[PDB]
Amino acid sequence: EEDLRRRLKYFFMSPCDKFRAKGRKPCKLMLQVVKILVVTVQLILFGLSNQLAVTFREENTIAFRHLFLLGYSDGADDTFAAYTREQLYQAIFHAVDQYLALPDVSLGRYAYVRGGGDPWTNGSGLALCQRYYHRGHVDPANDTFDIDPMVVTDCIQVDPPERPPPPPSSYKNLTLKFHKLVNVTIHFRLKTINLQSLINNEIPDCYTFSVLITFDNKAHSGRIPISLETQAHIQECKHPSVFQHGDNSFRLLFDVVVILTCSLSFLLCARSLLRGFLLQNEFVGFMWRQRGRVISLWERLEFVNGWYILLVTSDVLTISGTIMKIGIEAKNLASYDVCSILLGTSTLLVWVGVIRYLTFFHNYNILIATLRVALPSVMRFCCCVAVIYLGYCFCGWIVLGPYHVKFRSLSMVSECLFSLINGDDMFVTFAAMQAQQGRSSLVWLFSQLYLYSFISLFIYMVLSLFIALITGAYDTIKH
Amino acid sequence: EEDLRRRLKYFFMSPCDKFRAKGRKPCKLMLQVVKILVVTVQLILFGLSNQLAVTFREENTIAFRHLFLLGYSDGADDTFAAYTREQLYQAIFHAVDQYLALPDVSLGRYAYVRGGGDPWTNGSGLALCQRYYHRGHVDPANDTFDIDPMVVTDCIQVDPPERPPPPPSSYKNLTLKFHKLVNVTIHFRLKTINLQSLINNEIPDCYTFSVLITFDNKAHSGRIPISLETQAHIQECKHPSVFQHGDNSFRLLFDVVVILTCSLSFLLCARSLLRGFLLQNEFVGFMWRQRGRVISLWERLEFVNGWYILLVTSDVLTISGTIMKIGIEAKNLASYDVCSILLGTSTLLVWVGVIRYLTFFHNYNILIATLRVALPSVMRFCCCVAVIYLGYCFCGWIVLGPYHVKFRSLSMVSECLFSLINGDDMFVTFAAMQAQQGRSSLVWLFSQLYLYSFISLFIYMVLSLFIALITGAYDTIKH
Amino acid sequence: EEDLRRRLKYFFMSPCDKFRAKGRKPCKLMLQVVKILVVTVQLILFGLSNQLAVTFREENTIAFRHLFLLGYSDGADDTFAAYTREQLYQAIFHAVDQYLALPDVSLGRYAYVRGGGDPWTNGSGLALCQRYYHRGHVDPANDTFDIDPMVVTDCIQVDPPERPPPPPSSYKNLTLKFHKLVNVTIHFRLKTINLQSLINNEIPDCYTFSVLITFDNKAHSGRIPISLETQAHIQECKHPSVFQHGDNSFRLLFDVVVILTCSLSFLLCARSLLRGFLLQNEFVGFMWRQRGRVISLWERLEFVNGWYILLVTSDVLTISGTIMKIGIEAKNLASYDVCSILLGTSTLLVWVGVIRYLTFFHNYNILIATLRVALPSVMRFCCCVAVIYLGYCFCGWIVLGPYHVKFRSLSMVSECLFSLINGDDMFVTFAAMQAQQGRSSLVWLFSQLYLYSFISLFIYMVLSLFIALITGAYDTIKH
Amino acid sequence: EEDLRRRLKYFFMSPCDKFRAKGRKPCKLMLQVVKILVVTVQLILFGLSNQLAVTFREENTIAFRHLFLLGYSDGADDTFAAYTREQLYQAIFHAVDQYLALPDVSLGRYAYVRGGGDPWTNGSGLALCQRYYHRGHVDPANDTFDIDPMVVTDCIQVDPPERPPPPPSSYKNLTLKFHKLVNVTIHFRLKTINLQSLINNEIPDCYTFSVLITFDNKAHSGRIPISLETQAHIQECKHPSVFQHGDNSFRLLFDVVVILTCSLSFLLCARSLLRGFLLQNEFVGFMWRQRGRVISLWERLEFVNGWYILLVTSDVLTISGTIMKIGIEAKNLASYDVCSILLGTSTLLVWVGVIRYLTFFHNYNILIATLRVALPSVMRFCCCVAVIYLGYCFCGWIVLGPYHVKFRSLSMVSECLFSLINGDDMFVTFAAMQAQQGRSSLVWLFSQLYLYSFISLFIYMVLSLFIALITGAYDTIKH
Ligand SMILES: C[C@H]1CC(C)(C)N(C(=O)CN2C(=O)c3ccccc3C2=O)c2ccccc21
Ligand SMILES: C[C@H]1CC(C)(C)N(C(=O)CN2C(=O)c3ccccc3C2=O)c2ccccc21
Ligand SMILES: C[C@H]1CC(C)(C)N(C(=O)CN2C(=O)c3ccccc3C2=O)c2ccccc21
Ligand SMILES: C[C@H]1CC(C)(C)N(C(=O)CN2C(=O)c3ccccc3C2=O)c2ccccc21
Repeated sequence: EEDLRRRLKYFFMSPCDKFRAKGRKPCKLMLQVVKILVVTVQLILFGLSNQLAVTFREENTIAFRHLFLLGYSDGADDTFAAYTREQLYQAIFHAVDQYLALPDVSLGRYAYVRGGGDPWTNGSGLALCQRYYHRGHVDPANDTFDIDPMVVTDCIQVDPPERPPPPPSSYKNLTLKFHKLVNVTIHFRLKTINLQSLINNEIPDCYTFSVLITFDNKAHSGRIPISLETQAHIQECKHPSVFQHGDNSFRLLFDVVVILTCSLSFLLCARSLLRGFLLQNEFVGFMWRQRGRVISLWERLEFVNGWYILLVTSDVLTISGTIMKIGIEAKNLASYDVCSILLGTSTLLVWVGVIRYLTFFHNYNILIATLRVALPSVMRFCCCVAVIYLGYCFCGWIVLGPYHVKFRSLSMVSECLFSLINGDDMFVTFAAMQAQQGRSSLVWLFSQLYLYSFISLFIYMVLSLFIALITGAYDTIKH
Repeated sequence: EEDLRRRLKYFFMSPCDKFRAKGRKPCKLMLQVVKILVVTVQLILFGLSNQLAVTFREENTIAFRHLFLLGYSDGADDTFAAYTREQLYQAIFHAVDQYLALPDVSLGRYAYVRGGGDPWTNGSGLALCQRYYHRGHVDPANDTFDIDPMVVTDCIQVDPPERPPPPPSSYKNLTLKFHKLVNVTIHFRLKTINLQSLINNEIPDCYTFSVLITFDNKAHSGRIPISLETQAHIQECKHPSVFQHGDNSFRLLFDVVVILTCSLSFLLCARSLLRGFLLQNEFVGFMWRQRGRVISLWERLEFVNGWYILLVTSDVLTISGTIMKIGIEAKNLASYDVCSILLGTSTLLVWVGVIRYLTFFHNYNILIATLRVALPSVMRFCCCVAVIYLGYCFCGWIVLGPYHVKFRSLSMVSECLFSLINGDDMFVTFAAMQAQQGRSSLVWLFSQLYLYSFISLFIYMVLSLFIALITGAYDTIKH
Repeated sequence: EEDLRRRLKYFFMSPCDKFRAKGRKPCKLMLQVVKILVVTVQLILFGLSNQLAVTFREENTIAFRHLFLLGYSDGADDTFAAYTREQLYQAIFHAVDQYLALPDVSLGRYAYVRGGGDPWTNGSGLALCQRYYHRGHVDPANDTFDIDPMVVTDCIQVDPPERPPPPPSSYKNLTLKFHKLVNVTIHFRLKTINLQSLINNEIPDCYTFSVLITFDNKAHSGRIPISLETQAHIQECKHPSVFQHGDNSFRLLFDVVVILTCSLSFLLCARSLLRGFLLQNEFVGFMWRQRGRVISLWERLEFVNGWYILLVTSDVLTISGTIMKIGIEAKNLASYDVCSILLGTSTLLVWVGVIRYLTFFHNYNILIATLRVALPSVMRFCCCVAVIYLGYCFCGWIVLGPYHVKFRSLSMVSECLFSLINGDDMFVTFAAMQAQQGRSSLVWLFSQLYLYSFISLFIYMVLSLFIALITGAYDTIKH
Repeated sequence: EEDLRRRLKYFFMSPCDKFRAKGRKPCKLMLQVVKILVVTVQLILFGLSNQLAVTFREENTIAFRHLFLLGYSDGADDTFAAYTREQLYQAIFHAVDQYLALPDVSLGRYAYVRGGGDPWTNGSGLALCQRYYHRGHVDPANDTFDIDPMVVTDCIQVDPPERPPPPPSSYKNLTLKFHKLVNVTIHFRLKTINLQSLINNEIPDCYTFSVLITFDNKAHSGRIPISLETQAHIQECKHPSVFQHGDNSFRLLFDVVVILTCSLSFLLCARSLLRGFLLQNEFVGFMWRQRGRVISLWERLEFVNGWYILLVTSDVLTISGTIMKIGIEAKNLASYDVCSILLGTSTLLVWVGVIRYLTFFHNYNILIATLRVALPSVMRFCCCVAVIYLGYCFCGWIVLGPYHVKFRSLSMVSECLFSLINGDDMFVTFAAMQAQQGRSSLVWLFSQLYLYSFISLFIYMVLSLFIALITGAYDTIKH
């Protein structure tokens, strides 16, 4: 072009040649490199306290299983059930016994709670609740049973005695009515003070676990799976100043620098997008003032650089992350999962920002941009393969999921089928069927035809096209 | 052609251009898309009740193992055997004890049965039966044992007492003759009322399990594998109307709509095949009335589009499915396995029907129809590879199957060999041999040569040709 | 050529065109197809009795472990050891106790033996033998221990009482000297009558197992691995005629037909090789009597057809197999392992004989003979890769084998490294190192560099060349 | 060139043609082949004694776990913890009991030690030490706990009585203060005489293990992982001459020959590098005395052959190895790990020296040197893929490592992610998430998106380029 060709060309040139010609020093360049190191150490420094929370929550859960389940070892979370009446009674009584004699037996430190919520009365702590049918008279031989699903909640409340008994039982009389039994649910919460947090030196981590011991009998199959689930609940409990002076200032000073580096890069990107709008206002130099080529103004949408849009997306996650971290570390906030996903995806997307920095010798972008050539065909190919995929996925879910371990949900089917097309647990899937060889042989004989067809189709007949697309894009890009 | 070129061409054109030119609105197009959603939700809605049946059957089996096997935990179904006389006695007596004291101990609800069948006399319920040799005098040292395989069936009948004993034992005297023992088989059936079926609200699921506890001693190897197998048997047992009004109408109204959608599509396909027969009656315009080209009438067989034939095949499975579902849900039918395979294969084949819908921009069919180009060569290549495959399959079955876990049947060999050529449990196969390194070292040394050769031949020397065929078809199709 | 061109060309033409032109009916063709079915059913019919022998031997071994090892369950063959003196004593005494009270407790039928061999005196049956040092005075604190490796064999003989005690102990006084102890070895043999062999109806299978219970203390590591090994020993023991009339004639009549079919094919191949020698006697028509081309007489070695040589090799295995089978089934022979390898390799090599039959449309041999084109380059490439392979194999054996499970022998290294280059147990190898992260961190840090380098080199940088060779041969063969 | 073209060309010619023309006999050639056999048998002969040390150390550790841990079986090293106060007490007392009654119970031979070090007083042997907080008053309900991390070390000393008690307890009074407990650490060392070393006949291996039984309670999670770690410590203890005459001379005579062969090859390589410097002194024949190509003197760096440089690097490891072996075998040195890595990498690098020998028919180097062509592009491609890799690696470490087994450290993440891109434990990673489906569903839903994206990106979209680079180099090299 005549007038603005210099500015047109200068926008798309590489940073070295752009810096060699005109403008200012590459301050934008360094802050991106600094961002990568700043956010990754932030990510890890968050990670130290992150896993400290999860290990504490989980190990407490593991500890609760070895107190309030009679005969549970570390192994068989599933396949831990009652098969006998007195044995289930013993399971239920063991939980209550160990709840009553908790501070005697336990290694940690678990304070009880008085009943504020709905499963508890004003005073109670442990509260085992029989979900059982309102109407019921089951007897397989003779007629008339008369059942309707109305769950009556027989809750038996009990709270423990403290170490000094004031001078100023019940659950031993418990009967379940096993023919009418939907389940038994032992609810109790335990407050604790997490003393693991003295590596980063934030002692105020006063947890409250919510133990749900569930004797689940939704099957009525003579087998009542016994399980123990915990919900945490975290806030402070009065202890300021003991050995906390530096870390409160340092970690505060670190994340504000992350915020500074991310905001400074976000501003410099905002300036880069600000340039984007002006070019659109040129309208391809009004067709060079010649009305030439008959331009359709669709490529004008694809014109603007996406790497900046990705960079901004990653920034938002970083800066949203750091405010979540300042909150969760030094204030009333409590959700590590969200902050971890945020800072993690932020670092994932930031580290791939180096690819943007890699445009030297005009040879990296031959290897990188083959995906930009392929993606059109890969998208179109992926549809038809996914179409077949969902067929096997929906088929194997309902047909094989009843009889087998790996297909119990569409998630697991979509995991298993995906692990199949690369080849892991490919024999184990067929090995699940060896139990079904002498029971529902049509399901066994179907599953062979299913698994052979599925992986023969995708590992050979379909993957090869996907390799041929990506290698075929590499064949075109190198010319 | 002159006259029917328009109709000739109009048949093979895509639905968009076909609709743009002449004919009617695309009602056929929408009903195929509706079919996909209608049949998949049908499939899943069947799936809810499907796994409810399998979980109930299986968990009851698991419950029976923990009652009627002395020392069985969830783990080691195989490798659960008696090794000692009194221990086997205890195993046999434990089953009978737990049968006698079943409604006391059990968590579920199991009603007994009176002896109608052949292993039971008129009154009996539990019936342990010694299969033992008629003639036998085995004694490895001294001469003359005189054995012939005539199994004498010493059955000891016993039925339990109900909770009210009328005012108006034996099996404790049991002796097996272990040198002559073929096996001991404890048969008993238990009736139950499946109360798990109140999610879909069909309470009438009155099962009758047939427990076969088998002390299998066909080996005479001082180890008698103890196992427990169950056959279900399902029908109703008198309870109409309690909370069943809507679901009886809704699920009935859903599958008839599936039948309507499948039949309407089947009719519209019948109209599409009806057009097929007319072209055949043209006979390639009697060679354009010129006798030109010398047409052989083989391509005339390949002329007609198969996607309709696949669509009809999938319809049949859907409509046969839904009538099986209406039957099994509402009215005395009982085979979930068949209906699941039917509706599942129906949905598998229906979902791949979207590929037929995908013919836009003339680019999907470049990726899809490479298989139609390749299949000629892939079929011809597959024969020679399968020929070699069966060699290793028949060889490894008889040679390695005695000594190892993965080759105990041609099915498992064909699974293992197939998992090998992609690479799963490839080390575990060699790891099975490490026991055989100090016993039958020729079998070990053979198996190395077998497994190396087999996977070196197929993963490298043979797979590469299959990749080259499919990629080679992709090389030809894109021109 | 002039005279013998017809015979020259007629030799190499396909069987269809060869039969169309001149000669006789294709009797050679059918007998090869018949051979495949005849030898495979032979193979399987041998296989029925083959695994019957192995299952009996192994299950008896499993039974011996559950009698003569105190606390052994099915699981942990390795990692079953004594750690305490009295516990080892109990282990040793349990074996002897259970040997003394064998026919009381056992389920099978085990007759004892009187001492003919070298570990037994004239009369003894069980004989526990302490291998311990002649000189020894070990005491880590103080000086002078004076040890030389001369194993003194303190054998304590004991044989059991029969059910009638004649009117006309010791091992309870046993002391091991654990500081001087090399091991304790309990030897005893048990005769049995294998009654599993009444499916094929050959009752005379009178086994004699040789139980070696070894308390191996070659380590002196405060842990003495307890293991039990068995050698079988099989011949008849006087019982002719009870229900044996047909099977003795049928199986005899089957293998002689296999011998007939193999010998007839071997003769017809001998006739095909007989033609081979005549052509050599033509000497390429003495250069057409023109001295043309300057022929070097190396291609004359490759001239003669190899498929016949393979066919003869496979025949020899079949016919050597069948005579081994006639022997082992109906005579004093006893080695299933050799016959299984023989008939198995025979069937493996026979089934690949169909490839020879597949030369139709001149298109199978384009897919098959690409290996004949590639093998020159594949051999040359394989050397350099194997050269690197043995480097990692010898390195990982001595360096990683001490610390890890998968590298304990060059066999296992060569299995593991080979399973690595396709990708199975690739994470488990790295997972073995996680124990060594806090002990010998240089070995851990070496093993990372080893396993990364090894599989990065072979899965990517080396396999790709092997794929490129085989695909590159396919690129050349199709022209 | 005119004058030195002969010497220029003669340097780069193959050994056969170089030997055919001028110079001396190929003594260099044979000694390289001899080196391969000499160093590999050295490597293995070292390996015999190498694993003898590791097996002894490890099996002793295994033995210590079965003495000084109450209820530990071989299985669950992790997931072996105390959950109850008295149970932990019993765990602690069991170690001390078994320490006091060690020579009674044990199978080996463990002499005690008197307290020289810092955890022991002048006389003590066993010394259990409570790491507990100086200040502490934790009580989740009520206010004011006042904790500072100052670990007070309450060590309770106790040494055992010898077999003669002289005519001229405490730890039973032990109390932990479990609310203030950081951990309990039982330290004791055991001297032993390794009698396993009489295969190579070096009896003087007098070990001293340092048992650290750690009741680690850094979590305060009501679960105190119990573990047992051992550090060895090896030197001689007075026993010269019993049956040691030959092996002392033979193994000495073997490694000096290795040193001779390596030094002779190192000298001959020094002569090969000596030739390298002369060519540099020619300065590309002063531009052929024509000033022609304007040569940049970078290719001047590349001229000297790398395989020689690698050969000398591998020599250094061999000769450093052998002196370490002479030392560790026949002198006061003690580090098998370093010598194993040294001789192992030496043999790894020596065996790949055969590739250097393989330059015959000018066809091996077409297959080998494709990596020298590819490495430029492979390096450049590897950067961008590693950039993405570290994104997933740092992301999955902190996000998934808390909740899962395979991501607990960046090492394990880098192992797991690498095993993913070939496809092993690809389903097991997704199977770890099935616990997290009902707890932190955002982490579960993130991990799906993570694992799908990561392996879909690398197994398909990225690996294909790496295959295309290596196959693309093979495409260029064959022309
Ligand atoms: C793995 C990547 C490449 C490609 C085309 C091979 N491909 C499939 O083969 C089928 N397929 C799914 O339908 C799908 C859905 C959710 C997770 C993973 C997958 C999955 O593996 C697919 C389909 C959808 C999205 C991504 C992909
Ligand atoms: C897996 C697909 C592709 C191909 C050619 C690689 N291929 C084999 O390599 C050998 N092969 C069998 O003989 C075979 C038989 C039954 C189930 C699976 C297989 C199996 O993997 C084969 C052979 C027959 C039918 C399908 C296939
Ligand atoms: C597996 C086949 C193909 C090829 C070239 C990839 N290849 C290797 O990569 C290295 N390699 C051995 O050194 C080797 C030795 C013994 C068993 C298996 C192998 C083994 O996998 C090799 C080497 C020798 C013989 C066969 C092969
Ligand atoms: C495995 C080889 C080939 C290649 C390019 C596929 N590649 C990766 O895909 C990513 N990658 C790492 O970042 C990496 C770092 C440390 C060990 C293993 C790996 C690893 O697999 C990589 C990256 C660095 C060094 C070697 C490699």
